[PDB]
Amino acid sequence: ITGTSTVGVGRGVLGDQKNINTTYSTYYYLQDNTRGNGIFTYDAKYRTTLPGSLWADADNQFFASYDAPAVDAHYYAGVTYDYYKNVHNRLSYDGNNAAIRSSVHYSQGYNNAFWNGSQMVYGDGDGQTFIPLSGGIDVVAHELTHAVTDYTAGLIYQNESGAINEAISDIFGTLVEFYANKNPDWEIGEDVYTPGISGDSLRSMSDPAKYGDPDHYSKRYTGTQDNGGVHINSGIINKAAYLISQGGTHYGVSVVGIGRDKLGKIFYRALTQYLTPTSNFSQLRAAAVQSATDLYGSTSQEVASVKQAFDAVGVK
Ligand SMILES: CC[C@H](C)CNC(=O)[C@H](CC(C)C)NP(=O)(O)CNC(=O)OCc1ccccc1
Ligand SMILES: [Ca+2]
Ligand SMILES: [Ca+2]
Ligand SMILES: [Ca+2]
Ligand SMILES: [Ca+2]
Ligand SMILES: [Zn+2]
Repeated sequence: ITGTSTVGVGRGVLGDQKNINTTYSTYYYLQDNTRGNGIFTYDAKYRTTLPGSLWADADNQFFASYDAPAVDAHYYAGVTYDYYKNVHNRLSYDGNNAAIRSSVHYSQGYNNAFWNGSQMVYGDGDGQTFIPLSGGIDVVAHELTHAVTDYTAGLIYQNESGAINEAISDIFGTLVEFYANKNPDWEIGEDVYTPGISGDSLRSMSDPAKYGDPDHYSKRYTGTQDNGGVHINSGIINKAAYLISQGGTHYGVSVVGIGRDKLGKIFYRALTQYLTPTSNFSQLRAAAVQSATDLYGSTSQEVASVKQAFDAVGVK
């Protein structure tokens, strides 16, 4: 909407206060004009029609319980935008400052979040498996990263390409979490998963097997559930990424860590220059090796570490 840029204040899902960029025209709207062609957050009002209505508020204060998922979807979309722009020189998900749209309060008791081809969508959870999912910065960045993937590599959402698609979202979700630097970790969704259970998470990148996800190609799922295991086999690539960054010895194979920033550069380049819609795990290894070669040189530690990590997870 046309209006003037304003700064509201509110509380997120976890009870933390933050400032949010809004737009004033009669109401204060969750419309951040400070980034690209805007970040827009919508109320789906417990229904499944999308996007719903652009979030309107009378006083620019967002401290109601109902406001919390909107505050976080809006704010964490901003952090994710900043990560891609500042770290990778990428302007929004399409590289041309496309407007970023999110809807919260999607459906009832909805234990998921997704990119629907055009926008991000967040359930509130059922209060048992999840609380409102936009409360996780890794979750928000995971969703926006699906848009990035769809505009770039275009990895088909099934089987190996789909597991790469998933891992890319977990990797960048995690790198954005580290970028914001509030309780960062290599776990996925810990801030919004299972409020009655401390210390767990939806997935682990550092040890995928702790939740039954494979950490080696020989343990990959080959059935038809979950689009051929896209949220399961992602563990193999998540583990490789974790090893590239942090190092470790895994099934007897030692990997020298090169740090998060270099992991991000290598995978961003692979995603945007080398991967295609049908890339499999072996082709991802080749893409990562070539990306590291471009960035650091064929004889570099970075290239050697990429090879070690994929060796460790059984991907040749
Ligand atoms: C394995 C269970 C979990 C909840 C699956 N969902 C997830 O891992 C994450 C959310 C996490 C980060 C909290 N959501 P996601 O974006 O991967 C859900 N994906 C999914 O809905 O795709 C299916 C889809 C939807 C719309 C258009 C085309 C395809
Ligand atoms: Ca208000
Ligand atoms: Ca965390
Ligand atoms: Ca996390
Ligand atoms: Ca929990
Ligand atoms: Zn996903």
